[PDB]
Amino acid sequence: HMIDVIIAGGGPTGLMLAGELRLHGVRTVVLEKEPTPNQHSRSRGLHARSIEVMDQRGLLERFLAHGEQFRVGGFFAGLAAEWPADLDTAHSYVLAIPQVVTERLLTEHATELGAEIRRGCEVAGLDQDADGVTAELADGTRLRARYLVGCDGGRSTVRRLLGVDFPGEPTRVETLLADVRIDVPVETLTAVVAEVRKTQLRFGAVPAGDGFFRLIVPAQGLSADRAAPTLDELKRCLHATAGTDFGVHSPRWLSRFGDATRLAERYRTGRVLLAGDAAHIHPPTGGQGLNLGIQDAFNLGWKLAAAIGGWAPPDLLDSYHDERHPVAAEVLDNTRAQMTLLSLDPGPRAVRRLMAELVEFPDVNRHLIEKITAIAVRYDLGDGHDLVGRRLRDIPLTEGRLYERMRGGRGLLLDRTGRLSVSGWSDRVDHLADPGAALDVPAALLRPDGHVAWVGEDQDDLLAHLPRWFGAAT
Amino acid sequence: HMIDVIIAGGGPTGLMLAGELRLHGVRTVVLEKEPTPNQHSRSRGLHARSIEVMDQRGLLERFLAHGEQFRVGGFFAGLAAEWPADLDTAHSYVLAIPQVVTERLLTEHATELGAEIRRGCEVAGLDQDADGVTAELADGTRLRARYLVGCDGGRSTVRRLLGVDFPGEPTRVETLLADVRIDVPVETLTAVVAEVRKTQLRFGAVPAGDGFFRLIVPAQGLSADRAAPTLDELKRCLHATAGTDFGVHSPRWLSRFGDATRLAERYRTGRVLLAGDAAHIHPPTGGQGLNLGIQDAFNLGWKLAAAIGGWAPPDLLDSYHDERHPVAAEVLDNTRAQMTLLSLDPGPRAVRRLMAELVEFPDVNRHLIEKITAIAVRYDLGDGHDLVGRRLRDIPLTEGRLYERMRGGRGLLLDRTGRLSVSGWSDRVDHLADPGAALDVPAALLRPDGHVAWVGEDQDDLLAHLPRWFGAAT
Ligand SMILES: Cc1cc2nc3c(=O)[nH]c(=O)nc-3n(C[C@H](O)[C@H](O)[C@H](O)COP(=O)(O)OP(=O)(O)OC[C@H]3O[C@@H](n4cnc5c(N)ncnc54)[C@H](O)[C@@H]3O)c2cc1C
Ligand SMILES: Cc1cc2nc3c(=O)[nH]c(=O)nc-3n(C[C@H](O)[C@H](O)[C@H](O)COP(=O)(O)OP(=O)(O)OC[C@H]3O[C@@H](n4cnc5c(N)ncnc54)[C@H](O)[C@@H]3O)c2cc1C
Repeated sequence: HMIDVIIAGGGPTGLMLAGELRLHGVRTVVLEKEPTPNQHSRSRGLHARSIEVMDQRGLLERFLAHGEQFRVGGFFAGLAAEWPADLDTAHSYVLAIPQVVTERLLTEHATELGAEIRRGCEVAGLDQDADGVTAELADGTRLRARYLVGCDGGRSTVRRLLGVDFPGEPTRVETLLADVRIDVPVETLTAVVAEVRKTQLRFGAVPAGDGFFRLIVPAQGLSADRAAPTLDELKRCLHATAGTDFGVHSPRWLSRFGDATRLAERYRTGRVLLAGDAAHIHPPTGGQGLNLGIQDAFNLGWKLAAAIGGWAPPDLLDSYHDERHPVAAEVLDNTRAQMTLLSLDPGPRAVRRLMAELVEFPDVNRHLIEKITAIAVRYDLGDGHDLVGRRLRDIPLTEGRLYERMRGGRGLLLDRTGRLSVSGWSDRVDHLADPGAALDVPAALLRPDGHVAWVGEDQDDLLAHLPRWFGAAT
Repeated sequence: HMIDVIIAGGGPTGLMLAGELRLHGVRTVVLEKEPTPNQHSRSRGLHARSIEVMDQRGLLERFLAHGEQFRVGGFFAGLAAEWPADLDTAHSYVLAIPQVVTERLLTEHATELGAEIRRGCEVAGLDQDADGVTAELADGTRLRARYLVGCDGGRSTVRRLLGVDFPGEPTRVETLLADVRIDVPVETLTAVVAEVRKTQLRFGAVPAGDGFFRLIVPAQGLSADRAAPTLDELKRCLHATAGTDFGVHSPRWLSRFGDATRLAERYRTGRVLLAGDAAHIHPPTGGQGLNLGIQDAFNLGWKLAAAIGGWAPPDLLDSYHDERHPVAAEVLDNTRAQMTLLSLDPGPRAVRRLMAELVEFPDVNRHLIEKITAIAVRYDLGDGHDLVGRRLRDIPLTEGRLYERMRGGRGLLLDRTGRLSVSGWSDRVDHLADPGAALDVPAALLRPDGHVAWVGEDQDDLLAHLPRWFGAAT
């Protein structure tokens, strides 16, 4: 019938959201401005919680088929350190996979599930009322739906049109990124990079396989125009930072970015929501935007589908803002911390030497990696038990593993007591009755995003907790 | 006969040095510029390694009689945190004692041991040759000795006259200190301080008992003259930082200081040495200068006495620079780290929030406190064994404790094997033959400063190690 949800923007956030909505029959149209997929790959991989999320939906096998697992140092502000031996996840690794391939994989999955991706379609305006949202496209055509989600990136058109304030710290430091060929061998390049880095940690060089290299080099001041830089400006900035320009020539990508950290004041404005870079910006350098955007979509999907299905309780959609807005605030702040630790100044450099001492302690190294990989996220769901609000890691069952049972994106009561029941909610919550499950609690109610809503062994207590995330008994 | 050592400056460094030299019969003259002891107290106490040092020389009882032990939070960059439960010392506390009382106690001890303190005597010039040093005093009188130690503070006359370069980071931030009366009650003062501190961590207020308060408040810019500030400038800086000047009036101390960190390039220039603030400056805010200066004197004393006694091996005096110059470098750097963690800027403030998370880990809290209390100092004495180069904490003996045997300031072989011997060195090294001593090594050779020179059980190995710190067998 009518479109249920329109998603502005077909990046990883919107695509992951499209997939989550299609698990529940939601008619979903992604409006993506560009007529062909973008080929400039941003992130080089995925962290554990994103890896876990893919596995909960059955996508990890294809992700591992298109990537390489590794466990090396340096993921927090570039501080080299052994991989934490006791990270609290069954997916304790980093998945090296270009974001272009991540976007392809999410596009194929969204399409195979029946999301309608429309390329060449730019949202230019919106008009919402009590029953839905009309998106106005740049060619004058109009689309109606029940909800509209702005997943349209850091310069979100939806955010601007809503007037949602974007407070934070403005850009004070700019950085250039170029994918260019060089007139010197690779060995010369990497030797100079290793040397410059001892002074200037913001400089970096990563080969792509085809003789192109990705160069990251500080800009000279801020720019008046905030536009893309020219090859000559790249040479100016390379000369100042490294002494040589390595004969950079024939760019295939020239870009600029700032260290601004901004956070949308409201993730929800009536029937219109924001997710991903549309809801928060922060530097690509030490940022986590790809993971953060995917996990915004993972938080919002089942809740918005519940709204469409008619069973969402009255505060459910608002729990999206209430849970994900604090998470982004902490990512933004921790990324500011990391940028400082990369600074040239003698003060920050002294702090960096201290941090290097501290990361030799396993519980520091574990603390920093669990933070940035997002496995440590805890929503405040108002209970004392430590598990409540955290995502439950994958655990062995009698046969199989917990994440194998989550592919429908529904709720899950993991019950070892042999006694509890979610009858009245079975259409929304499965009953995983397995006393051999390797979890040292009597039972735990898991929301569709894997976050623990409740731990206990009393049926009446279980019943009192169900309506909050799963609505009324039917 | 002739003066053996002249000490320029009668601060805690020079006084502690005077005491260490008098343990060995060294004729010692302290030339102190001021005619009467200074009554402005700087440090408010002593940290564990300084406490340990006093106990090794039998002074702890009088220090504890004039001070209060406490174990609270906040000693590293003001980060509140429980006292580390497993600090690796028998003296695991902080000793609150005004530095004026510390200076009195060290003066009485130096005098009771026969050091000659001469007040009103300002070193103005020096002339050294192959056999000694002549100090020229500001009134034209001249004094000859074998060695001269500049313990004359951060603007050392001896350092300047030697031409020893003082490299480091210059002052970029100034701070005011005032001991003043206020026109508001104490409760009003502390409430405003608690509030301002949430923004500006460099602000502080500490009562003295007599209705005077010590105020620490950022200066406005740098000063052209670098002189003492006026009451009006204090009001200007208080108004800018806290909104009110609390009716400050009738100062009894007005002062300014900068955050410069400088380190003398050579602790020794022929027969002239530097110790304490004469060899290194760094901010009083997060600094450790009182402890650091006392422990410089503790390193130099027995070595300089060995030179006077005629048995010092050829490199012994140079080991003073080689051991204490790296220690000061790390104190200076760690103090820069702490100053950054107190900064107003959003970057440093983000790093501070991270550090607050990390200090909740016991091994972080222990690491930071053991660093600043100096118990973690390890000289590179070229051995693999972890104890070698570290000071040995106080340990129970069969009866009594190790530090009770160190009051002569001589070497000590702690021997549990029942077999070793320092015969040939007995005048310089005592033999503590106690198999019940609570140390899980066969034996350890301790230098007169308590630092472990050697761990083993083989007599021939013990013999090969003695000459390095104790000279030739007699
Ligand atoms: C150089 C670089 C390196 C990075 N490295 C990492 C990393 O290592 N780890 C990490 O976690 N993150 C990293 N990131 C961040 C990550 O790339 C972004 O956070 C991620 O792309 C966010 O996805 P998104 O779907 O929210 O938004 P985007 O990918 O920006 O996509 C939004 C989509 O909206 C479309 N669009 C825009 N306006 C409209 C409109 N009006 N109508 C319709 N469609 C519209 C755009 O065409 C685009 O396809 C990096 C980013 C960069 C630039
Ligand atoms: C406000 C403040 C707070 C501090 N708080 C702490 C703290 O909490 N913890 C800590 O560890 N440290 C602290 N310190 C640092 C500590 O006070 C100094 O490091 C300590 O005084 C160093 O002692 P010193 O003997 O080397 O030098 P100084 O105490 O400076 O003494 C040198 C002496 O030389 C004399 N003199 C100078 N020139 C001559 C000359 N030409 N001839 C003869 N005599 C001369 C001076 O009169 C003086 O008595 C603080 C310092 C200040 C100012």
